[PDB]
Amino acid sequence: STGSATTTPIDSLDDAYITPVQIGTPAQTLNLDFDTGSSDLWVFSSETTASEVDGQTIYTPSKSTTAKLLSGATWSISYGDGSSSSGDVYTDTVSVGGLTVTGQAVESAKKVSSSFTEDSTIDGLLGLAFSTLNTVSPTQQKTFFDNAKASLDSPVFTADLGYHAPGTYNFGFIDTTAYTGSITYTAVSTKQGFWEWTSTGYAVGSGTFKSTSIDGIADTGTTLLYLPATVVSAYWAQVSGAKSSSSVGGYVFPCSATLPSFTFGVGSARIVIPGDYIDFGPISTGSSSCFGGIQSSAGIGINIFGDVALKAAFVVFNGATTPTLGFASK
Repeated sequence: STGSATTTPIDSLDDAYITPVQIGTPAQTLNLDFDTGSSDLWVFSSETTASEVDGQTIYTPSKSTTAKLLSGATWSISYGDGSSSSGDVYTDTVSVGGLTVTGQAVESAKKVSSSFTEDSTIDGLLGLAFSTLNTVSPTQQKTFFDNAKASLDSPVFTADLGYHAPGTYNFGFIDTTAYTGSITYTAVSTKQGFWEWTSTGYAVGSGTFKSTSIDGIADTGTTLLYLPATVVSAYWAQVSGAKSSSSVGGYVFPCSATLPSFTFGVGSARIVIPGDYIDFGPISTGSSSCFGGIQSSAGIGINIFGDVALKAAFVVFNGATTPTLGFASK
């Protein structure tokens, strides 16, 4: 089997991407944030504290003839950005782009933190990291990909995120028309539960490539590119007037600037992030100070190849017995 679904930016900055997911019988379609940095499929629901729902579409398990309470199971998750959610668990039928999993754990939120409430466009998350990170207790549950894998034509999924435009998540096949050149594959460590890999270096604009190992994670659920302070300083030094602002919480730059590109290495291959991908717009409405899309990972504890990086590539998440990651230009 295979599946193919369009993923759409939630706003004009590409702050996140939503993908429609069918849950239950009859189908209830929710727009979920596909997150290769976590491993829970959770949704706003009829069980969510009413004051914490503000415009989201909810899953109502009582209206699904295939929903079953997973007795005794609870979940609770906290994300890198400080947000969180928790609740109980159903199993139900879940379909993405024509690919169906029966008996998928659907984690129903009883509580969500303010940032989730405040974002009316995201109805929940669909985790695509390794199932070892799944938070369901006392019996850990599998991700949608893990459940689908054996049925897929090939045990892979691909992320093709757009810049200021829709893109695609495919399951079970590689669309050879969706990228240019070849796909370069690189080793993955699953020891921390992430799609963790090592970039071979970077360049800023038309500058020379610096060969240096940068361990980090491929994370579709993180907006920005978080890299070591040395790398980030070298980038922003090429932008007149750019500075790190403790009050804003990262590097800012004059909105009048033209930003240089940023290149990262995948083996001997190179992925180029155009400068415009690095512009996240005014820090507050009407400001002429703009927020940068490349930020320091210092104090995160890990480098993160988030959407800013991934959207410059066609990315293969290869879930073979020994997982690997592939990157192509597009």
